[PDB]
Amino acid sequence: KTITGVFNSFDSLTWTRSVEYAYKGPETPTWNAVLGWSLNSTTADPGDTFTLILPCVFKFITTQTSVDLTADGVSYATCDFNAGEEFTTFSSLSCTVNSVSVSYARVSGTVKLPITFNVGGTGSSVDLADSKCFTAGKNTVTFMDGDTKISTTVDFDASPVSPSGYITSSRIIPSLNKLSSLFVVPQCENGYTSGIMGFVASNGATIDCSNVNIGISKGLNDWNFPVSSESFSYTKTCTSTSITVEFQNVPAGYRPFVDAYISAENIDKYTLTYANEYTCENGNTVVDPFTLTWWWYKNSEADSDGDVIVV
Repeated sequence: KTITGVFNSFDSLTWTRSVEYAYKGPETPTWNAVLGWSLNSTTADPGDTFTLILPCVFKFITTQTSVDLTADGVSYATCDFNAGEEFTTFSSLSCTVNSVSVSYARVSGTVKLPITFNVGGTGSSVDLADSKCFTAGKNTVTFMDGDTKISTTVDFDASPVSPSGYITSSRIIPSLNKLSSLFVVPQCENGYTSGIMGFVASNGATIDCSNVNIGISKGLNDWNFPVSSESFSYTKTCTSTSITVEFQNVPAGYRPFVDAYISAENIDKYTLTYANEYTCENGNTVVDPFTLTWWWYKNSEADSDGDVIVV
């Protein structure tokens, strides 16, 4: 049978720092959620299942496929990780009650989940929905088990990057062994006449043309991600090494963006070179190409403004 209301509290949510990541954003590894659970042998039996919903959670920061609900060295349940990624706006746990050697009436305990939140990243339906999940500053993070809501408060730092310039982001999709990479054109307050956006992949990355998004967004959120995506006048070419989008008139208040899945040949680094051309209404063409090297980890030296770490 499927039972509900095993997870009964959200105890704490804290960020853990590492060599690579400095600013404490929702997508920044790693957030650790401590949750309270309780099981009653009269209402739950070995093999019964139960699920925890994690809205606005992109993935689990672990290579383990499961985590156990343990108390005093006894494993009372096993919960499989089900990352939302680009499939669903929420992540989940699919848990199963375990047979134990020590009979209990009621037992309670906690579990730690390593997670990163989703506040955008591409023009996909999932990322656009999740771009409205949180705002900079204080938020309430709510998980659900059946109809039971469990929640705690947290403070998310806004991105330190100015939204008015170009925006780049890359994020690993573990189940796919691909990454998504985004490029947002610099802001022209009153609209655009023309431009060229996109990136050329080199140094151990190819572009997956079957998973791309091209749209214009009505502004960006607190972490510089697109919040909407509408069609507009553009022509594009996508090859295994280059995605290039040439666009024409874009209305005021909109930001053109393009993202694609990337296949990396290793988990060391890949390089993207961005064309970055734009002409604001009434203005002159700006041509400002730049190159970034995206790293999966932190390399010994740190390292130029051109070296950035994926999330």
